[PDB]
Amino acid sequence: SKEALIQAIILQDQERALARFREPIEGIHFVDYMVESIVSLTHEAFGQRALVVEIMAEGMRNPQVAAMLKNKHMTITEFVAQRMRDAQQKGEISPDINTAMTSRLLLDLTYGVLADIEAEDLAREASFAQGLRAMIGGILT
Amino acid sequence: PTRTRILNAAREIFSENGFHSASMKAICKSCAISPGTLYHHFISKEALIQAIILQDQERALARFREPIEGIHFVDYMVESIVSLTHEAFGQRALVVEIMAEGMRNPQVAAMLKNKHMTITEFVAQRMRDAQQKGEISPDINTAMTSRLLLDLTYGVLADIEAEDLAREASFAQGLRAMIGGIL
Ligand SMILES: O=C(O)[C@H]1O[C@@H](Oc2ccc([N+](=O)[O-])cc2)[C@H](O)[C@@H](O)[C@@H]1O
Ligand SMILES: O=C(O)[C@H]1O[C@@H](Oc2ccc([N+](=O)[O-])cc2)[C@H](O)[C@@H](O)[C@@H]1O
Repeated sequence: SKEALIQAIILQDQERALARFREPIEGIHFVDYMVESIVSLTHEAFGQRALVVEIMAEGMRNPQVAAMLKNKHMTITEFVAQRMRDAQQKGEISPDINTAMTSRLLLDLTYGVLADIEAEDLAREASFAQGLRAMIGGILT
Repeated sequence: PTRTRILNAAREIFSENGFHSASMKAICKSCAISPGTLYHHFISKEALIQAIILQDQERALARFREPIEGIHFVDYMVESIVSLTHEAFGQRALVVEIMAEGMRNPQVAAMLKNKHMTITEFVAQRMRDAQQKGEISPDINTAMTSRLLLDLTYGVLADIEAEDLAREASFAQGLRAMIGGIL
């Protein structure tokens, strides 16, 4: 079945995301870390990014795939929120933010950048990382 | 009109099955025409996608063609994203399927390049209108800022659970913090 193959690809895509956030972030401001995490998406293999978006499109017309993506996005956002709480205790970001919602909106900005066909060209401009820095630092402070 | 009935049937078949699995044959049966009538209006599946992209582009341009008055520009952008989470879900699914097809089809990638450029040009014009009114910082790169705002919009558009997230007050407040941060 097609759903079984998609589920295996989702776990592999999820694993690349978990590698960014599974460990405590030492010696790096969380705003600087989130900026580099989203900017580095533009340099991953394009066919790998295209496969993520193809599965995202399938999930919007396939309830079984939508359930797999709900689990994938839940898993990623819980780890991002944990690193967010670490930054709050270290005094790096505001202790008043809604970490669950903030992680979800950061993940949506992530997939919006991931799906941009011209993201690699935009990343060559200095205003690309600065604009992301202003968006990311804005919601975290 | 026959061209509209074709597009409506194509939007239904494309959204439910995707670009690859959709057939021109099934589109013909949906609106009760022959393949020759369909070919006369749209010669290929890519020609259909081109017309659908223009329909979606016009919905975006409908939000930014006229000047924004009575509401702050930051809140207008946030309201536009919030309202998008309430649109027909099959319509959102088609936008993402076209974006997915554009990453594997250079014909569609060229169409999306024109659509996204046209949208950011209108958003940037409203950005300059907001700069003259003192609502936005005057020192922003309007071109890059518009594209990043469009990417955040498509990320929310592609979130299957976006309408559930919109039920909470922290959703719009988080968007205001993001959009207010870059502007
Ligand atoms: O989930 C995914 O499919 C993608 O996640 C990416 O890592 C993340 C970066 C930032 C955020 N965020 O700002 O939320 C979440 C995850 C991987 O680099 C990518 O290879 C993978 O395809
Ligand atoms: O482009 C598109 O396909 C979609 O655009 C949406 O309108 C926008 C809203 C906010 C922003 N923004 O904040 O950059 C840009 C455009 C339409 O409601 C939607 O029907 C259409 O499918």
